[PDB]
Amino acid sequence: MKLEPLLSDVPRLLMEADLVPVQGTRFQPTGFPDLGAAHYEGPDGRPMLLVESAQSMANRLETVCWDKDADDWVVPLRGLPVVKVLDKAGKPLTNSVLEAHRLNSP
RNA sequence: AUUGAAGCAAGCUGUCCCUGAUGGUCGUCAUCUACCUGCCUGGAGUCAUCCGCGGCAUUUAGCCGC
Repeated sequence: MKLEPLLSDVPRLLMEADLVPVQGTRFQPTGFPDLGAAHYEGPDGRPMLLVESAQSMANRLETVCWDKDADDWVVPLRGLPVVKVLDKAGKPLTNSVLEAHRLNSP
């Protein structure tokens, strides 16, 4: 089975997903420290809001693949390279899949 | 302020080349709630013919439809 030939020369991949609140018609947006909800005026005048930052989206999208109790990848992803920290007593302190800076941490 | 030029400190030296961007989770709990009279008395009234004088007439030279 193959799919990469269709993307072997394309310059970029773009994907869009449309959501709805499951019940009711409200949601809680990100509470950024300096201003709370990040509202701004759109190019076409209309009010706009940023739900969350792409850095937080990345912190989530990396986490969905790590099984924190086992300290291992999900079964389909098991065996891929990862570096893991242990404390002086050998307990699993942290791993770079969950670290902030990804190989540049204290 | 003027006939015979203040209309007069007038000619006086500052140019083109440079990439400031890689990555940071602002997130969890909170009961706003209970009692109360709006209402009340007050005159808007009164008389004034839709007919058509249009059209024909530049018209008082003279009449005629719906």
